[PDB]
Amino acid sequence: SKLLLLLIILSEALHLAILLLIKWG
Amino acid sequence: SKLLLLLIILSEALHLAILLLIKWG
Amino acid sequence: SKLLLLLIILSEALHLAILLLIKWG
Amino acid sequence: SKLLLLLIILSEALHLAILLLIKW
Amino acid sequence: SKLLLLLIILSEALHLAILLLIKW
Amino acid sequence: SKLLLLLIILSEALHLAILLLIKW
Amino acid sequence: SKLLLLLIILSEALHLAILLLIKW
Amino acid sequence: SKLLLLLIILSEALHLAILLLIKW
Ligand SMILES: [Zn+2]
Repeated sequence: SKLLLLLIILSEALHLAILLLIKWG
Repeated sequence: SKLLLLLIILSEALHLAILLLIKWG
Repeated sequence: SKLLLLLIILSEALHLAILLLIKWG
Repeated sequence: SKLLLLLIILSEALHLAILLLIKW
Repeated sequence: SKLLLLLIILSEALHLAILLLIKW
Repeated sequence: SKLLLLLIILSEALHLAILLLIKW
Repeated sequence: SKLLLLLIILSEALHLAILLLIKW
Repeated sequence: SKLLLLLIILSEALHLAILLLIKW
């Protein structure tokens, strides 16, 4: 119920960790 | 100012990581 | 066991993604 | 159970520290 | 005013450091 | 290259934090 | 054991964040 | 500026404080 807010934040981060990684790669 | 946006997430993540670490256990 | 098993997976993904983002970025 | 109150404070201070570090 | 907020939090840590250091 | 010393430490912070979320 | 590791990890994060904030 | 001036102290203070807590 609240934990998924942790995973949302990790997903949302991984997406943009990679999204950046296309501007580099 | 790209990965600052990325970093902020990691902070916000760690915020909940710890906040959930004090309540549960 | 539900989102907990999903959380470990997610996190490890992110560790790799960051470790990568170090190497290339 | 008291240490964590330190740690959570540091994290809280870390995001504020970068939240305005972006601005520059 | 956005900065002030940082120091205040930053201070709260110190006390929790020393108050934890004095205790044990 | 300056702001990459955060991410390493932040990535290592979070990982441990989450690793320890498991342990508890 | 690890609850120390974070603090150490987390200090040298906040340290650098703040250091960089001052320098820039 | 002076708030900035002040800020340098606190943080580095906190670093040493922590450094101690780590130490002992
Ligand atoms: Zn997305």
